[PDB]
Amino acid sequence: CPLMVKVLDAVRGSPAINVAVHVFRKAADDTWEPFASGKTSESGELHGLTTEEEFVEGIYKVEIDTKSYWKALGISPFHEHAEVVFTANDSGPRRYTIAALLSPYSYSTTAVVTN
Amino acid sequence: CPLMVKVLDAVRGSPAINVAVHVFRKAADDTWEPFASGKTSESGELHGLTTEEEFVEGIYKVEIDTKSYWKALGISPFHEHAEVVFTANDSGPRRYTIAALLSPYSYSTTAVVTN
Amino acid sequence: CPLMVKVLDAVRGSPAINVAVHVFRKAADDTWEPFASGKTSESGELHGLTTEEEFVEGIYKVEIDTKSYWKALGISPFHEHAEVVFTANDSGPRRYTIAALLSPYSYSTTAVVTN
Amino acid sequence: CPLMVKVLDAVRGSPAINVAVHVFRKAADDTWEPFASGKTSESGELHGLTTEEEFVEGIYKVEIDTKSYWKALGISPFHEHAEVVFTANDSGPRRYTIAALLSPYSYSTTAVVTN
Repeated sequence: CPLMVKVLDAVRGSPAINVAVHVFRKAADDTWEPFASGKTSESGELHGLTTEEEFVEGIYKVEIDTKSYWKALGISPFHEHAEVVFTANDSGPRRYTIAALLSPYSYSTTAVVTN
Repeated sequence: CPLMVKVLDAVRGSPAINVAVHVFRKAADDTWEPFASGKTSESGELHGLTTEEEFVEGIYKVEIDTKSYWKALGISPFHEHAEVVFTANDSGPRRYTIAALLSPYSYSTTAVVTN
Repeated sequence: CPLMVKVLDAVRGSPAINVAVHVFRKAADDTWEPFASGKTSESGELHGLTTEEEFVEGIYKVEIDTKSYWKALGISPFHEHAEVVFTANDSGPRRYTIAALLSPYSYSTTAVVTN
Repeated sequence: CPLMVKVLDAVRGSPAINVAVHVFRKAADDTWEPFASGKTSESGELHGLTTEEEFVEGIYKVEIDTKSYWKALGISPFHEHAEVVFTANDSGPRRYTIAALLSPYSYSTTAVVTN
């Protein structure tokens, strides 16, 4: 599992459950091609997005659908999504965890890169 | 200015100077139409992006492009490119400050909304 | 002011107003000796804590006490109390801005050091 | 394991390895009593600090010795430590993870509280 997303909720002090995540890959013509998607589990984690074979070198965009998440919990948030763009596997294959910490008017996204 | 953007370097503890900022507004036909752009000043702030007249209700995107900033200072590499997407002015005109805190493998962003 | 403290509410996207701030300086005999204190203004900032004359080299601690702020507005509960410890002026006098971003189960702090 | 600490390094995009952590508990006389300590492992995690029996209701302080960490890696950081104070188990026993994200001039500490 070379690409994983983990989401925490700073209001509840909990994993962020059932948050939708959409991943895109930049195509040769500089448009965004859909690459993978899913929703976080009870642990706030989303596994199984891709395989080592398909997760080739490139520029990737991870979008975390935070607005829908907060609204469902009764909170009006600021952002539509949390988003981060990064280049992956340009020094060879690595495992990436995108760790997101969410508040209604703020977030952080961190890439934890191993192997 | 109803929209201000501030960029900070979390490695050096400094304003990030001469960082390119691009703002977009979402059209019907879900395409991001260019809205404003500029570069951060000595204080890491970018003022005068727009006016109250033109900054109407909508979904906006702020992209922080750091390449020229880190090349010039000679510093490493912020692999995480920030894109901050939000609805503005849906409850009336407000003053928005969008702050971005940059690290090589992370960024944080906060919105302060006044008035 | 060579030391400024700024407090933001990450749930509301607002300055945290009337937050009590206590600053200490570390003595020989590892005891924190009181140095300065005040409450944040409308802008969430606290200016005039000290002067360049008195703000000499040392280890300082900034404690952000939020109890009165959240009781008055009636808001939930920031269970994480912030304590920010740092050496100041060891490379000559600088201007320090200590920012704290508060959530119920998290906080973030950043230092911007100029001159 | 009711109290765990996990530390990430935003410069390296990695777990923060061999970071010292000191935990204190507020005594009846309002002084800080040493409670537990240890160092993070290769995963950036520190387990085994305490037991459910000994981790009673109270006010706890977690200190993460970040200065020593950064200096060892060749980076001059701003803070002496990252520190967070919180009340634990006042609604009954819970499991706490203190998730810390570190940059040289900024950090965040989040309490993830389960059970």
